Amino acid sequence: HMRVLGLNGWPRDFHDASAALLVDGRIAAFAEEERLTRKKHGYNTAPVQAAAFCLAQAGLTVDDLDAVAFGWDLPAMYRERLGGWPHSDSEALDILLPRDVFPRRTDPPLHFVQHHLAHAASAYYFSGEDRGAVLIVDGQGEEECVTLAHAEGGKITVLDTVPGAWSLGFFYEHVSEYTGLGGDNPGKLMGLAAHGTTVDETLSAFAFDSDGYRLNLIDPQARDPEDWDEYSVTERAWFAHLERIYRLPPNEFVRRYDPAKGRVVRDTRRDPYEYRDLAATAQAALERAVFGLADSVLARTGERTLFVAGGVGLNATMNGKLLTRSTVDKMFVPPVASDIGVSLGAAAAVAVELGDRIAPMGDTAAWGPEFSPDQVRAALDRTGLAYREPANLEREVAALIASGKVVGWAQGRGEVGPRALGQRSLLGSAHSPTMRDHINLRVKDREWWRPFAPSMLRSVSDQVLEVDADFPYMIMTTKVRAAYAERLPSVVHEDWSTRPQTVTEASNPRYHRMLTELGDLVGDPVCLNTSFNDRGEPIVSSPADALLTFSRLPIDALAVGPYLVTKDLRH
Ligand SMILES: [Fe+2]
Ligand SMILES: [K+]
Ligand SMILES: [K+]
Repeated sequence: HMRVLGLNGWPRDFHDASAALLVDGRIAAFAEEERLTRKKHGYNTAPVQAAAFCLAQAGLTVDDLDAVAFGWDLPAMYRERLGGWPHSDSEALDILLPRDVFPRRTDPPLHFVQHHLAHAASAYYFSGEDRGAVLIVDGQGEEECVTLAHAEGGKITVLDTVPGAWSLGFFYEHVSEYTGLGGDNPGKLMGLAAHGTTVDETLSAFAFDSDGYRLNLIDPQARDPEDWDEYSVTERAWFAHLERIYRLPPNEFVRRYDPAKGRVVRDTRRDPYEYRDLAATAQAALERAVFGLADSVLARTGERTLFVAGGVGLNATMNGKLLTRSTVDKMFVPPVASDIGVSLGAAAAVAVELGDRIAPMGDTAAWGPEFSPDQVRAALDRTGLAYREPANLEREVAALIASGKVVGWAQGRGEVGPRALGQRSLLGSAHSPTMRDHINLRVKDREWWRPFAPSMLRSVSDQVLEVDADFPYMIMTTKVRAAYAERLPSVVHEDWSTRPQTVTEASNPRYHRMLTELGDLVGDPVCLNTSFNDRGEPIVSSPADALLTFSRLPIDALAVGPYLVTKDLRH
């Protein structure tokens, strides 16, 4: 047995803390720190809770680990940007895996994996493809924002990189911040982009070419001498530039006491929807730049399978377009394309180096904690709420969804990555022309313009989608076929695009069974599946998380383990 615990997250200026445990090339456990701490983005912390979960899940201690792997070359970052790496491996381990939580007789071997290699490994080794072109499009690794590489024979070989100051990831975040959506919410910008019109996709900054892009706006070697990434420098250049060329200045954040909430709340001075043309233009710029990069690495490596990772790899809209490009035959993008994935990627790189073969992710991201009926019942008993244990939970949930009710669904192992995939989901009718507004406005109290996406049986996706492939992660858009382009108004855009999850019976028997039951009711084993949370918290993880969220949102029912809780509608 090779047992490799991969980590991301550090107490200093870090985000997306996570931990992943590989046992014999298989993912035994994987969690994001935020889901456990309830603090979004897992900022400024070693993945203490995630790693503790991984070990508990696998019945291991640190002494059982062959290696600890970290998904950045942190010593290099310290030496380059901070004047030196002051920690011995043991001191680094004490910080990554504090001894009060992680008792140990001795130190496991500690590996620092170069950040983009970790990203790349998170795609390649888990894709189930033996070779392909690697495109890493990121905020920034230690120094580069882009890496082009060749994956083959179990090896990843870098062909080229692009320096941090030219980051497409930072660019997009800066635009997202500029619009008031926030640099921490690039996914919103992508959603907003669909509502805008693109004027000039260069934004008077990019020049596009067949291999990617240039950004003459910024010295490619520019560097923040007072930090260890170029975010601040790129932020300043982009904000100054955008204000010059775009009709609207930055959308400012407003902090005011709201007597209705009894607290100071953060709002935006302007409606971000006003910036929709900026959003559309940014999205078009990003796509175009990335098309060039992808074409380039595919041509250079002579592959037709594309692996994408890095934070920009979460741009599902861009991914769908990459997928239809004449230069691409197959694509794999892991659900953890962002920095949360570099724990797993670092683990894989190390495990591979130690001679293990890495198994394919296989159409599931359900690697987080799960809870037994007794554990769920314990959380239920805390609330004093009445509940039922349906003889056929999946059937009853199907009928609730069919009738236009919104159902919390907390089952099995929590998914990893930012998408709910039927382990921690809010479910609703894909067929309802009012469900979208209901969930945006009534349920999650958020922006009317946010899109929703469908889960569907893999066994019907051939008929529903124009492409007969697995879409296990909702990380890639595609188009529905004519026969379904009007049946599914809550989850299919005007232009027939959608960002689906396909579900196999093996990946998730209960969800699969539920979708099946729903199919007998509404014709199509397809439902709306959105994240189980709202805007203020990470996706719920524990049964207590689910009950808490259930109780503060006008959700109709909660299916948590074998139990069904419905809204206390008695007066
Ligand atoms: Fe990254
Ligand atoms: K294609
Ligand atoms: K009730």
